[PDB]
Amino acid sequence: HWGYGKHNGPEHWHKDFPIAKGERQSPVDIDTHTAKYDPSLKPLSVSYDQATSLRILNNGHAFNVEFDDSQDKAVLKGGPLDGTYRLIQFHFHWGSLDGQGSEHTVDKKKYAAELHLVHWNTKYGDFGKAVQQPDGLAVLGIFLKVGSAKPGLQKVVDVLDSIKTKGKSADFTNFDPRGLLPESLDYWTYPGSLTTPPLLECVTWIVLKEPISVSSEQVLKFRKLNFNGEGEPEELMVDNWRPAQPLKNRQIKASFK
Ligand SMILES: [Zn+2]
Repeated sequence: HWGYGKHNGPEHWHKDFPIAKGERQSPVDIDTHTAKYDPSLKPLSVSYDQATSLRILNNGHAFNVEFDDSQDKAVLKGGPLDGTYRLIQFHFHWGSLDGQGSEHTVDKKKYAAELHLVHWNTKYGDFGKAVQQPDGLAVLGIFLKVGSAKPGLQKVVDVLDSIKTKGKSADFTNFDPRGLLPESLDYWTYPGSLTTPPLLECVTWIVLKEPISVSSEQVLKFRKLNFNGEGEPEELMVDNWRPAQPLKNRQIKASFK
């Protein structure tokens, strides 16, 4: 029964998931004045030309857009990674107000929201096996600021009314995640964790430096979702972000000078 409230939010998660106080927790603050440029880092390869979305789902904590990951179709490679990671889903974290919502922060700056594109290492065969490995997942994180609309987001925005409450899902085919990417693939990278329970330390994080812009109208539609199920007291799905966790014995490495 974890969530984002007073009584079940991030500060409580350690009770059911003790790794919440582990050595490689996410998100973190990205200090741009101490992250070092790493010339050994490679350009990120994002190959989403054959990505096939299936469906969108409200899970009571965010919504997930899902992909058919049965074929080698939508993959992330290069960057800091060895081998090939397959896209399984994306989701967002966002705020009640534009001044908060991101999980990672940049010199303590909070963005209005953050997109996570989740990929599993094909060497482990499926997602469930991958999350048991320190190099099992690669998550591409992209900041959202409020300004111009993102045309490529509008298809997601316009299905949310059909998945208002926890447990509702809808068919969601042919969505192109390339429409959610900024121009630059410059990134920061570090080893960390899932940012929701079970908080497993299985993620190579790749956080893009350039945010995308979405409109106030687009974010407002996110904020009309509900954490609760149909026929339960209404609690708006807002502030579904975990705050920055201690960096501990990690370095954040920059792909760019
Ligand atoms: Zn996430």
